Amino acid sequence: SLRSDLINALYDENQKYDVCGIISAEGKIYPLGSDTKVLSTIFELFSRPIINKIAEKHGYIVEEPKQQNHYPDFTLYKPSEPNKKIAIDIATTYTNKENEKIKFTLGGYTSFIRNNTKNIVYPFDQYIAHWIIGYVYTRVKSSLKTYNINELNEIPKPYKGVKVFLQDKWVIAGDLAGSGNTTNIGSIHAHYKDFVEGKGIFDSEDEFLDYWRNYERTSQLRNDKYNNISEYRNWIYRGRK
Amino acid sequence: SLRSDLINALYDENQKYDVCGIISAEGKIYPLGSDTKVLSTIFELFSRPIINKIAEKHGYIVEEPKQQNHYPDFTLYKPSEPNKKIAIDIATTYTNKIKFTLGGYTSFIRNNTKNIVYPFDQYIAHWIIGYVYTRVSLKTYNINELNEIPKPYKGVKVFLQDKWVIAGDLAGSGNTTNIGSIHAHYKDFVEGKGIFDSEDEFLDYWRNYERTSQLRNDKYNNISEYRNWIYRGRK
DNA sequence: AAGATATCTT
DNA sequence: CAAGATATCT
Ligand SMILES: [Mn+2]
Ligand SMILES: [Mn+2]
Ligand SMILES: [Mn+2]
Ligand SMILES: [Mn+2]
Ligand SMILES: [Mn+2]
Ligand SMILES: [Mn+2]
Repeated sequence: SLRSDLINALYDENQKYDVCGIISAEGKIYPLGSDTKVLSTIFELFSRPIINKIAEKHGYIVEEPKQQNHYPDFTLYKPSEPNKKIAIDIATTYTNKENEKIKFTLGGYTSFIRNNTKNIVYPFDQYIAHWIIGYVYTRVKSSLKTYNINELNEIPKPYKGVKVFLQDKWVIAGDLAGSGNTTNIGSIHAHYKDFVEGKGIFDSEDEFLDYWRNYERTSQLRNDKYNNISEYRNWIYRGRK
Repeated sequence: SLRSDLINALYDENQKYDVCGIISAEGKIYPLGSDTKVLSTIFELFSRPIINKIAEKHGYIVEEPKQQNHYPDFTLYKPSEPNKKIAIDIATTYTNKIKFTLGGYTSFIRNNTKNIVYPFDQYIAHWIIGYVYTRVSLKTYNINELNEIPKPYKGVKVFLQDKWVIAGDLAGSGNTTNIGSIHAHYKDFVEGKGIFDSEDEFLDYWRNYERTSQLRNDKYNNISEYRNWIYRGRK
């Protein structure tokens, strides 16, 4: 499938290459900084041609948002089925020590999830799948000078334990918010193999959704409705009260 | 000065070089995506070597934060007087007049040590390196094809200016409460034709700006109403 | 104006 | 954790 091949290929590409800098037309290279955003940006640019290569080997077109603040990074679809779109987002986190537990921010829970068309490239109901390509690395100077193409193997790299997975968003979604004032779904908090294997907390994609479409924006209010999965099934069990 | 040399070095670098992709140690290059999370990341790293070089030429230690949501990008300071620190932040925006976002108005400026590398009272200057550009491929390239790689921008312009001089009176962001710069012409930022009469005024004004339009309306919404408020005894 | 896009600190 | 920081756009 498109899926087994995308992960095999991102997987393979990660094993074979190491981004070490950004380069200019003239050939001068500038090392990578350490802070998180440099790396999310980079893993994302890293994924892009791979995603496109596999997509067209299977015949799907790939459309990135033509506008900012719009989900998802990549919209895949066969013209044959415009209502079977596939959303692919990139999510990244770090580790201070290899193989420790991790969590990601999975996107807003108050735009397209509640409003079919807010901040999303196509209406929400035209997608049948929402995948997350997740990157995990261990955060790790000669990083402040520039280099030339002949010194590529000695440029210091801001990280080292890079791992990559591809999994359905509802599947690794957790029950606590991933951020506050920017209202993001939080993923589970767990080791890398738990993301690869699907050991999430929802029973289904409808439960993930119903949960996030009714979770209050603050602890205040979550006091009265529900604040985690157990309470939320108690509230459902009672009649949504 | 440290200032005029950094300014001249950044103009020069900007002029001579065009960032066009990220490169791997095996020699494979990935082109640049379009959204902004990308350009700000790239200009910031593009700025790194120049800042550490001009700083060293002047006797300053350069320092970045460990914790990632901590201002400023660069803290410059001579070892001998750790108490006169210089803050350098990078801010970017696109052109099709421009406005930038300039950082929070509720963290360190109101409470001396929040989200900041060194207590706010230890910095005696806050500079903004501003990058503006005009907003214009899914395969990979090799070192020989550098000039074939599409660039998501055209015509970058860089300026260096004190954060207070270019600060405006309208929030530059809502839920992330950012100070907004003036909304003007690039020349204006270079020439420093701001609206505050002093940095004392810019800081008192953002230290006391309210979060929502509602509350702001009972206090002030712009520099005019703020100068009225001062006249009423801050009430 | 307010709240989206990503993820980290406290 | 929950809340609010990092940048900057609609
Ligand atoms: Mn994207
Ligand atoms: Mn994304
Ligand atoms: Mn829209
Ligand atoms: Mn930085
Ligand atoms: Mn900054
Ligand atoms: Mn701190």
